[PDB]
Amino acid sequence: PHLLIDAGNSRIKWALADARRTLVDTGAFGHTRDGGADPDWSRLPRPRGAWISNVAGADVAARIDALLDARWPGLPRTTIRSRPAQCGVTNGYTTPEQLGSDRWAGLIGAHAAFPGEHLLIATFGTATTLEALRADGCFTGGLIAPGWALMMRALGTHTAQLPTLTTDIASGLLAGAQEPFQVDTPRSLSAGCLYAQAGLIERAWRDLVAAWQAPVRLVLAGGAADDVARALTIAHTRHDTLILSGLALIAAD
Amino acid sequence: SEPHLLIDAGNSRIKWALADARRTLVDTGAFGHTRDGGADPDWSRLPRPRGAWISNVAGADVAARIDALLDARWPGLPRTTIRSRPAQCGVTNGYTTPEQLGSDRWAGLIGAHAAFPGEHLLIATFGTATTLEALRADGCFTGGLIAPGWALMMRALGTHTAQLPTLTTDIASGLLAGAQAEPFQVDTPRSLSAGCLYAQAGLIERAWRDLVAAWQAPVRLVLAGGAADDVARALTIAHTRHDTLILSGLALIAAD
Ligand SMILES: Nc1ncnc2c1ncn2[C@@H]1O[C@H](COP(=O)(O)O)[C@@H](O)[C@H]1O
Ligand SMILES: CC(C)(CO)[C@@H](O)C(=O)NCCC(=O)O
Ligand SMILES: CC(C)(CO)[C@@H](O)C(=O)NCCC(=O)O
Repeated sequence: PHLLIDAGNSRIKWALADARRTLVDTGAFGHTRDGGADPDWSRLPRPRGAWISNVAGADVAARIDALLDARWPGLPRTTIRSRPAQCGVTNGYTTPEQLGSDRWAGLIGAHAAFPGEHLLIATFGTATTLEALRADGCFTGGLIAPGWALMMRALGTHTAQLPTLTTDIASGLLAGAQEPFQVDTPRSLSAGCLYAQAGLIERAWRDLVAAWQAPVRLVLAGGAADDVARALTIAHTRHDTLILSGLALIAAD
Repeated sequence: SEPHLLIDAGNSRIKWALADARRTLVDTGAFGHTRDGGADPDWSRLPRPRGAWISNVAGADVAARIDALLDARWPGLPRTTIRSRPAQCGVTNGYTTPEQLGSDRWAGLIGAHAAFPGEHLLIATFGTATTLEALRADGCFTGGLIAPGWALMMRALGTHTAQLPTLTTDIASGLLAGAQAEPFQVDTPRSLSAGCLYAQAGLIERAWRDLVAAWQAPVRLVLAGGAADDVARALTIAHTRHDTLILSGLALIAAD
């Protein structure tokens, strides 16, 4: 009975896993700066403890603590950090702790979910992160880029004439369009940023395949994966619980 | 005998050129915005132009600053601010609403049409944003796309994440120089630098291959802007470097 928390820069994801690490309850809530509400932990049993992954800063760390203290007073909690090696995975970062804890947990989750496979993990959040993971557990390196939403948001705030589009709006725009090349501003913007994601991933995957001279499964995770997958001309696999599954394994050990 | 002053004002820098004949760029330069502590252009050695032709995508404040700079240096100088048209100088605007196309992209399209006669083009321009335009040999601008630039991508990561710092292109380029650059990185600043850069290159390569496959004909990739050098290294496909596209377009407009 462990509570797991995946705090990112855009929102805070949580889950409750039993003895068999089955995520019996899941949920998500936004940050206070974005008018985010609190999580509904009313119909939730008292966990033995809480395991936290937080890359969203000290204020979020404090808020999470307050939430736990309000619901379950004095609940045991642990904030995880990236380790040189853990749960079958080795950290290839020159300075292992520098790696985002969410990326670390996701690696641990992916290692278990796809045993005996080389992987390219594409996670779509505030940032788009890529990780190369060998079957033997070796995390050999990665890439970091802004996510689809962030790219368009950046265009809207740092130019005078470009509109600020949400992924909801952007996704609908591309649905009615017929290809990277568009004949209007919001579609050019939406397609330009989307194919920056697809182009990044596709180039990385072919680079990884050519480097390891072996099959590599491309794993996609995150809400934006839906829209990015539709532009991909290479095979891909969806798996949206890698981070929370990893936290379960970390909590279990 | 009368020279033309050409202004290309973007969201990051304001580029200018003094032009002779049809499109001969005699003097050139650039300067930053007031909000960035940018200085004023050195026009102290320039003769009085016949007029100024301006492309501005950076708003009314910048437009007012440019007018003020011109009024101070050359009082009474005629000025023209350009807007994207349905068709001009051999180029046909494929935009649903032609006027919505960035005037800098329009001028650049006009310059590319003249600079590469008889060729199908993919134009990659690197500024605050990275913009692509597909241009037919006959002059048909059939479509394009807009993505954030290399610097903007990293700035966005720096401001909207708690644990990532902001890297400049100078810092990123220095960290990725030589054997430092890899398909994947093992530290945060290089992973950040490479990820955004490979997003640039990846975007261009994807759009280029799709265009060639679509038109089923040769397509010349043309690069313009400051970040082009770094992006070029990341490219595995061939490319042509041609930075004066926009200023040449303005010159051709001013000559006509
Ligand atoms: N792309 C262009 N090329 C040449 N002249 C232009 C262009 N855009 C605008 N102008 C001129 O600028 C003035 C004002 O333009 P507008 O505000 O669009 O009516 C008019 O004299 C137009 O003919
Ligand atoms: C890159 C993000 C913001 C993506 O969530 C996060 O994983 C993070 O803060 N990482 C720290 C820097 C690094 O992973 O190299
Ligand atoms: C895309 C930028 C910002 C590049 O300078 C500029 O060309 C612009 O403001 N364009 C307006 C929208 C469009 O060109 O479709």
